[PDB]
Amino acid sequence: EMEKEFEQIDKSGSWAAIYQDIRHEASDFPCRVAKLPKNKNRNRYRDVSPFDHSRIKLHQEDNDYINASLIKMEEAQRSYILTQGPLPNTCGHFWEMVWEQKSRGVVMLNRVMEKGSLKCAQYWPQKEEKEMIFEDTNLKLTLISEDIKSYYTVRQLELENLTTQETREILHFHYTTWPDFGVPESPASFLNFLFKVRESGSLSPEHGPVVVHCSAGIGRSGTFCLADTCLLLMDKRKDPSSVDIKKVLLEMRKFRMGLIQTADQLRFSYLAVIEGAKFIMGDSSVQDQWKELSHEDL
Ligand SMILES: O=C(O)C(=O)Nc1ccc(C[C@@H](c2nc3ccccc3o2)S(=O)(=O)Nc2ccc(F)cc2)cc1
Repeated sequence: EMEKEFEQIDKSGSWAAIYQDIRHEASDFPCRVAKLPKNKNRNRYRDVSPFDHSRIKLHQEDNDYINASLIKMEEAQRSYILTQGPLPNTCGHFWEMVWEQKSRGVVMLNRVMEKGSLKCAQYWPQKEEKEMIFEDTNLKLTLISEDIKSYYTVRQLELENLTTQETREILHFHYTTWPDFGVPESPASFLNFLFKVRESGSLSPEHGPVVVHCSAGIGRSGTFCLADTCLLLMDKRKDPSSVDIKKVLLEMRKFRMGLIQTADQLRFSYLAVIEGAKFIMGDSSVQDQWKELSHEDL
């Protein structure tokens, strides 16, 4: 039990310090490409960059940069692409990357407007009849349906490569109630949503890595990937005792900087893992209780 560890860290009020040690221990690799001057206007934040070694390269000879990273969790045998919320000029790049990388699911953890600021471009069509064409990457996107729920929406989209005319279905999971630099309202609303993503098949190895983003692709994206991988590792071994959360977070930060932005987000990660563990160890009925506690209807 990371449970014991959780009570001791709480009991002695020391998340700030435990989170600070992750920060000082975390990895540091270069981001030369992200920092090229031709890429300035492809980055949302000056100080949030993909390492060169783990960046996703677009397949066009023009300029292959995008602010995204392949988090390849070897032992857990899942991968995720974490990326900033796209920008008015980089939405073509975004869906280029989804196409080239054979992603089936995009997980969006932020709202387009937060705290009065435009934190993400409006990169998917809000109405079936108003589809989008990205001239630059020669792709078309169209909203097929949506299922709107109290704190999250699930869209089904169709992505077409206009060159070849092949079409794919992309599922879009939008958590709408998670403040920037914040935590979800409970472990339950969080897990209910993670489980809906899992249940979609989007995270299968038959598919490319799921794309996860928030505004910068590190705080909230961090939090969600970390819990998913920890659950998964615990699931693989059917052994809570042997998942070390901080060390998994450190493994993740080898592929992208800054994953998990606050001590509270770290603490929440733990709660979410501890809570999810129940389902993974065979109490199936905990899933239904999360649907209830989360209040996904009205
Ligand atoms: O959508 C999200 O959930 C999200 O993750 N958002 C988000 C993340 C990071 C930042 C920027 C900050 C930052 N950028 C870093 C890059 C790597 C790791 C952490 C980072 O935090 S900062 O650099 O501007 N602040 C700072 C830098 C240095 C200091 F000494 C104090 C303070 C802004 C929004």
